[PDB]
Amino acid sequence: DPFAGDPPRHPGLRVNSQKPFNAEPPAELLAERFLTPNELFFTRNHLPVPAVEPSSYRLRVDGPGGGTLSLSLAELRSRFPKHEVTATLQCAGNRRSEMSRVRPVKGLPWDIGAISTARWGGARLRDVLLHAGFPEELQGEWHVCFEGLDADPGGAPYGASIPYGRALSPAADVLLAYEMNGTELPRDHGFPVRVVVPGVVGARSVKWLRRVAVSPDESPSHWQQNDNKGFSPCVDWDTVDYRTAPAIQELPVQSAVTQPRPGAAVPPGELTVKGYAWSGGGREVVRVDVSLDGGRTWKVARLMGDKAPPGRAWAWALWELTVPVEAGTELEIVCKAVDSSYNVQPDSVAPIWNLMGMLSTAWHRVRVSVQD
Amino acid sequence: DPFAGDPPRHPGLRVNSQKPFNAEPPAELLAERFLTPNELFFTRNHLPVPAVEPSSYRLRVDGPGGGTLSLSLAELRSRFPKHEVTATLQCAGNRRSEMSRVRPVKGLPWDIGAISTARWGGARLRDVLLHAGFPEELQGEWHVCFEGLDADPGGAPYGASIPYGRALSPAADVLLAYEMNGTELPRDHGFPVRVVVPGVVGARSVKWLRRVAVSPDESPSHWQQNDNKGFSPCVDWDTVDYRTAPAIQELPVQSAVTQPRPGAAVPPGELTVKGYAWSGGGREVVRVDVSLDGGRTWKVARLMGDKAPPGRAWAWALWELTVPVEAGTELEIVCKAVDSSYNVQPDSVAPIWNLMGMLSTAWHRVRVSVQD
Ligand SMILES: Nc1nc2c(c(=O)[nH]1)N[C@H]1C(S)=C(S)[C@@H](COP(=O)(O)O)O[C@H]1N2
Ligand SMILES: Nc1nc2c(c(=O)[nH]1)N[C@H]1C(S)=C(S)[C@@H](COP(=O)(O)O)O[C@H]1N2
Ligand SMILES: [Mo]
Ligand SMILES: [Mo]
Repeated sequence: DPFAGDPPRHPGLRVNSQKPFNAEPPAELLAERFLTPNELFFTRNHLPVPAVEPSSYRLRVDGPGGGTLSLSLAELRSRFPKHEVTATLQCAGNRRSEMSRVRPVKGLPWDIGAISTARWGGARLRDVLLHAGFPEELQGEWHVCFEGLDADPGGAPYGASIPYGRALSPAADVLLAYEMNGTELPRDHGFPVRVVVPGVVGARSVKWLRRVAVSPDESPSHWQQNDNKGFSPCVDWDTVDYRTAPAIQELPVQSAVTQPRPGAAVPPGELTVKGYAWSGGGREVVRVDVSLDGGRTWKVARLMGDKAPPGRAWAWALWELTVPVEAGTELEIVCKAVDSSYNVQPDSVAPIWNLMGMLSTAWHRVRVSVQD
Repeated sequence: DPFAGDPPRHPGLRVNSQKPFNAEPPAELLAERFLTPNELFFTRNHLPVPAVEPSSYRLRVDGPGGGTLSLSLAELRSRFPKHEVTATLQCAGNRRSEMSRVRPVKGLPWDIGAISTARWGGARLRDVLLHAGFPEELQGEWHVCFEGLDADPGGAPYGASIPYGRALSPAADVLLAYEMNGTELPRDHGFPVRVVVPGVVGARSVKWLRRVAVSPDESPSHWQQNDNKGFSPCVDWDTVDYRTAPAIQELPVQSAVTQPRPGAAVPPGELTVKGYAWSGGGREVVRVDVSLDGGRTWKVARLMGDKAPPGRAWAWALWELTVPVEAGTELEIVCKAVDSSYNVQPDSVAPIWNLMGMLSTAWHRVRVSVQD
């Protein structure tokens, strides 16, 4: 069994796949803390988890001339000033299950918890590349490609890329992270080194990093080429053409209700509605609207968070709103978020439906009853 | 009459205000050309148009130490390398009239044409500020404030600001423009000098520029403070608090149908649907979906445009789709656009309603009949 060496996990996780391991925290714990504890942080693995001996580990970085820089874990820790970045990772397939209700889709059936937040610590990717000898700026459209130590039966490693400009930008905060919430990277989260790409879909934050290569082209890996792309609702498997859509990098504005849960019976008087909101590209959440009547009338929620510099809001906003609720009524609780570019979420999931269940950001709706 | 000196305009414009002058091109000409001719480019004036004598004109630029740099038009032309940028300007109030159909709103009742595109030419704002002596980077959150030569009865000039980082960024393409579509700036469009801020709401592109000042604060002008801000649909004039919402800078993804027009009767056989799509922040339009049945089923439109570098898609995409249409049927033609961060447009206008009629980006719907 290729998975026998996989690490043990917290028992309260909502697992949608055991082998490879894919799981989200319970929604009732998801937004309980601003920083998601390491044991609860959602896990998305395509493959078996690498078993890495710390001392013999080497990160490979190709130089401008095609030579190779080889970095140990100790060197990565000591040569580069540690930078700490609080960033939310959200999977492209977050809230996929909601799309399946329109029409069955391909992919892991995530509920609202394919998203978590951590304080990451590591070397700036910028500094590692400048140390390798690369300039601040390359002419034309270049990419930094990453390969993981995890590989399929045939030997093809997990791979993804980001634009070179994001990799080199001080403000973009791209890390080669060896620390997560103040402790070393857990195995499930990329021990000993992962890329963290703030404001960008989880897919690009390559775990168990073995190689960094600068290329005039995007990662040729099938996960970069044939996955994590958004198509029109008319597109089906007979007509899909991966060349017609860009690889997801930045994600659009997103929010979900974490409290209460669908189908719950709540006591009369007062109810505290809670959830999360986030947007990609370092765009801050500037408002969250909350409705109890299916989106007919709205109230403005209270936002909790780090006030980050403009364009660098990498972490989610947690939100809450206390409302009066009357015994014997039915409520449909809805939330929608607005970001710093005033992007908004769409009303319904059908018009954003797609065959791969990606980019599920229509308003989250939670129907509950108020008991007598 | 304070407006007696205003310039004459093209007679086919859809004027919503004569004094001050505010008008959009007819929708049937709006997307006819990629570059909107100067005579048709939508015009938004708060005040009378300044009469500027070219030779005595001086642009005032405050230095880091509080001194003043004074630049003539000839100096602006000769001292700084001319840069050309093709950029779409869209007013915050574009498509405001559609919001009024939910509930009356305050503001000029724009239809879909408070948007136009031009090739702008001028000095980079970056170069002008570096020449004034400013560094590449100031610590903290700084702003570049602009004042126009147009002033209200009391003497308060039109004013707006942008973040300092955008002003200094080579990639952001902020111009002090003295040329528009290859000719000098028309009076209605800011003669002799306007700011053009690509990817950002029209409000910040200050016309008839008299002063550029670097400040630790946003523009204190009432147009920056008490206007062009997006609020929750629950907010009314008794409860509005301008401190609770950010000044609009980047705009969200937008699209409209320009052909055919609402209420038209079209011949059977084939119909070519056309329109525009655009998104702020240099985010490219990556797809436009078009429906004929009120948004139940969709087809992918053809996109026409400049393929710009990533993050620098300042110009709109024009789009078209040819479909079969059957005699004696009714169609509701709908378009929605998707940008490079996969932001999308929302289904309906009610949930994005606001008291000032801002940020109207719900799907544009055009009902027509197919004749026999
Ligand atoms: N090497 C490697 N890196 C990877 C993956 C993987 O399978 N292998 N999964 C990616 C995807 S699709 C997501 S959503 C995130 C999930 O990160 P987490 O498990 O730390 O939440 O890791 C990304 N990095
Ligand atoms: N000086 C000055 N600049 C200004 C304005 C103004 O009234 N005065 N209007 C602003 C607004 S709200 C918009 S939408 C754009 C419109 O530019 P246009 O008239 O060239 O289309 O100009 C901006 N710049
Ligand atoms: Mo993912
Ligand atoms: Mo405007």
